[PDB]
Parts: sequence; structure tokens; C-alpha cells
Amino acid sequence: EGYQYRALYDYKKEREEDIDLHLGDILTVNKGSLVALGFSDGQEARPEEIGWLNGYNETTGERGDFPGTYVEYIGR
Repeated sequence: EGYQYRALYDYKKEREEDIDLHLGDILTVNKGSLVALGFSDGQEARPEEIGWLNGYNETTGERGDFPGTYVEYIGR
């Protein structure tokens, strides 16, 4: 059971670990890389309240971290 959100806004990459993000980009973020801290069940569905998430930008066929306030989890 992983997590998948949609990037409502566009991002480029400020930190040395972010991935080129763009509105309409899908991010496949597993439920572990984010729960590695102990996120509560369902907390991953609210990226705006997470900080940073590491998923897979299928749109560009890449993977990395990105601002959760720029995406919107919608289900696994």
C-alpha cells in the first residue's frame, strides 16, 4: 500500500535532492519513505501537512523529494 498525489503547482528543485516537479505531475510516494518518522495512518494523504515527500514523478520518469504543499494525495 503506497501513496500517490498530484502536483497542483509546479516546482523545479531547490534542495540538492528535489526532482523537477510540474503541475499535472504524478508522484508515487511509498508509505514507508514518509512513515520513516512515524506518520499516523492517513497522515500521508495530507501532504500539505507533511513537509517533504519522496515519490516517483512518472510524468518525467524520475524520482526524488518535493514540497508536499505543492501536491495533493488522492489515494494509493
